[PDB]
Amino acid sequence: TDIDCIVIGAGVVGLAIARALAAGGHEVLVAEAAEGIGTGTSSRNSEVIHAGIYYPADSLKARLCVRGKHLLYEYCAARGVPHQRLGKLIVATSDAEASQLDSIARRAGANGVDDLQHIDGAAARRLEPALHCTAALVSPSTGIVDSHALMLAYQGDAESDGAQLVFHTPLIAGRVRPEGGFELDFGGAEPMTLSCRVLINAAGLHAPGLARRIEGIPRDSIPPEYLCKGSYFTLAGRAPFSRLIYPVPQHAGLGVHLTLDLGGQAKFGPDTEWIATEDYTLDPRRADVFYAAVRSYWPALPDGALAPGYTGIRPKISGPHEPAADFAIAGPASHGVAGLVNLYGIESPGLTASLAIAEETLARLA
Amino acid sequence: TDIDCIVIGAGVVGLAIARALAAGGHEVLVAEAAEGIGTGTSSRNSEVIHAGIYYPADSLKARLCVRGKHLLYEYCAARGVPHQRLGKLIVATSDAEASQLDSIARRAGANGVDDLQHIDGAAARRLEPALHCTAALVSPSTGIVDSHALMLAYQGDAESDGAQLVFHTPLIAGRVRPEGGFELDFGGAEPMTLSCRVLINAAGLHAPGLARRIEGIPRDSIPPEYLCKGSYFTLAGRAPFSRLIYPVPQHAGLGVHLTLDLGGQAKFGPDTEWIATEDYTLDPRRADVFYAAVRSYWPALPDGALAPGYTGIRPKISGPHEPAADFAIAGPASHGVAGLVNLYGIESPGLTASLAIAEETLARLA
Ligand SMILES: Cc1cc2nc3c(=O)[nH]c(=O)nc-3n(C[C@H](O)[C@H](O)[C@H](O)COP(=O)(O)OP(=O)(O)OC[C@H]3O[C@@H](n4cnc5c(N)ncnc54)[C@H](O)[C@@H]3O)c2cc1C
Ligand SMILES: Cc1cc2nc3c(=O)[nH]c(=O)nc-3n(C[C@H](O)[C@H](O)[C@H](O)COP(=O)(O)OP(=O)(O)OC[C@H]3O[C@@H](n4cnc5c(N)ncnc54)[C@H](O)[C@@H]3O)c2cc1C
Repeated sequence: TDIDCIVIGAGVVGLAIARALAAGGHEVLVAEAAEGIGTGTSSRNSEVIHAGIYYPADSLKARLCVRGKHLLYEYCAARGVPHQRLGKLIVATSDAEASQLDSIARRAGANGVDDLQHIDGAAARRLEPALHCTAALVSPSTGIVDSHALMLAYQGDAESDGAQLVFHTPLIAGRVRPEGGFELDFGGAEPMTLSCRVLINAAGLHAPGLARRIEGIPRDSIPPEYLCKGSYFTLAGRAPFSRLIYPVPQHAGLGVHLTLDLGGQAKFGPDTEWIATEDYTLDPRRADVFYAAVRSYWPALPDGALAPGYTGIRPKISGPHEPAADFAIAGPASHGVAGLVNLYGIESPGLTASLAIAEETLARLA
Repeated sequence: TDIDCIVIGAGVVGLAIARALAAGGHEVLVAEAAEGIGTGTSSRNSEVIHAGIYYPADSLKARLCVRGKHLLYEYCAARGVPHQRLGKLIVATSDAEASQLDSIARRAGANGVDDLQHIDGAAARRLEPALHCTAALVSPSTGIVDSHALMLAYQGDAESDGAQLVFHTPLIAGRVRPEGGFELDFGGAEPMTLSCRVLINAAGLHAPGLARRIEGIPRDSIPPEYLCKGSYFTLAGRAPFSRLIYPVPQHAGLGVHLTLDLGGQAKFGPDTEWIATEDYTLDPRRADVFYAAVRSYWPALPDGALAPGYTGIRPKISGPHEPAADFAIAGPASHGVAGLVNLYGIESPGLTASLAIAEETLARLA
């Protein structure tokens, strides 16, 4: 018999969607190619709860980041998911950069982020004794979250509403059925075929390629699949700052974020590296260029202190010389396929936006 | 513009093409994402020089395997590339399988493979004392090759004719210029954009995805990109057979090949496992089902003797329930794009066919 809804991918976004579908009374099967939940791009990010500052007005990134932030802070408090509203400084390290702050704060305001504080460098140093900057914007609503815990929590909720998750179960090929619904061929060690009424393609890095593997999805609707890797490095011995530090959006060349984990340890990154294949191997040498970038706002960074961290890969749907694409949530109104939502290019701030992306997917599926 | 011919991929097929274009007088640049040559599917295969036996009549696999074999044996002998014409038995392990051998031999003959010997089980045992079968076909032209040495030889040839190879240089995005030629965005330590007159996409597992990242290549022309992994297990010590041993194609369930390397060690596999992502991790549990399959023809396979080997992934352009697609060699006559050849689905016997694939690529380019 048909399963009602199949969600492909058990990342944070796939799980938020499964959770929403199951809460709506639908039978849900989540198929994940990996051996567990949240091993993918949901385990290789900064884990920052973003405020919604610099996304373009009315973009999905802007709307879903701000809505998602509110839903997520409430969810974390309600469910006891570890998180901290520790705040962030966007720091200007030259007079030219300091001049950029006013417009950045106005963009945030227009997105519904109305708590930014514009302060001078001396004020910023009062807040953060180790910090060297010309001026800053304080973003008090920016936080951090344990994304693994968040994933498990979404999973728990969905299961409580009858969802079933099946691991090491890769979707290989599918077809839109003439009569409606989908027929799906799964691979791995135990290949099998299942059919369903609703299909959610939340496959992340692989969503566009996977859509191309489903007969009946228009090929002109599917974006190209690019990969933009990011590497993080860690700092042993407890952090020099109590808030996240971000250079200005338009900072020239490499902008190194200083972020914090829940245990209080600082990490640096991610950088940007366009690559041809899905390769998570950490190149420790990529830290070399971090030093001068970080020392612009934290000159006390010691030599050799940037220890190997980890990598992630962003799902890109536009190329290295194009302006960044918005999130793509493609439902029947754009591709013409009843019962299908493809999600493409859910890079940052996808974790922050996750519960809002779930809302929007259901809205579009309708 | 910058560059006459650019070849994407330094696997055995990309190198054969680069060698042919350079020999034809073209300035050639080969761009490879990895650090050296042949680190892709060209490093994870059986290394068998196939005879041309079972491929569909008039297919590219049939024609290029047979032509390729003759060119390859000549090349190896002329240049000193290590190889062995060891021969192969196709073995029937039941009365029903034995009844299939005549039609297999007829197919081979139609493909231009005229040297198969149809013999009984006793005769087969005289050749291979450890074999248990009802009947067999001997394929004396089947062999094995040192594929790394082969690729180094191809590279040397191309370089002798002016070719340049650049590594850690992934092609990220590109576009077809309306006036002809291509503009290509490369990553790596120093990202750069280059233009060229001729573009050969020999990107293997990623060829279809890469084609989709080149604006101007008709999207309907580009097949889906599937991945079909295969696992191998090795046998420590003395090999039981002096020829390769293949069960008949229509063998029920898993057919396990027994092949030999140039050092005389036996290995078993590969199996078939359709997967979602490029993961080469060997799962030792996959050997469990090999035992019964191998024992159909080598019942003396000892308990526990299947040691972890390695895996490879086949580039597929048709799905698990479709007939195996032919090699894809997609020039201007098919997609309309001047100076472009895309190679897709170059799985086995692509190593054997490599020099013939290069011939066909140049023919189709022109
Ligand atoms: C370096 C980096 C830093 C980031 N930092 C932040 C941040 O600080 N704050 C923030 O809000 N966001 C951040 N993000 C974004 C956030 O990490 C992602 O938006 C989020 O994890 C995406 O989750 P997802 O479910 O869409 O994708 P994924 O976690 O990638 O899940 C997709 C799943 O699909 C599975 N899959 C793929 N193909 C198949 C198939 N054929 N069959 C079955 N399963 C399949 C995969 O195994 C995977 O588990 C960052 C992203 C990156 C890359
Ligand atoms: C398990 C297995 C066993 C096999 N056994 C046999 C056999 O016994 N006999 C036989 O004849 N054939 C066999 N084959 C087939 C043979 O291995 C292949 O046909 C051959 O290796 C393919 O070579 P290639 O150059 O097309 O691909 P590859 O070797 O995969 O080369 C593609 C190259 O492109 C590069 N690349 C990808 N994307 C980019 C990018 N965007 N930019 C720059 N570079 C990029 C990759 O890094 C890679 O090096 C086997 C195949 C498999 C999977």
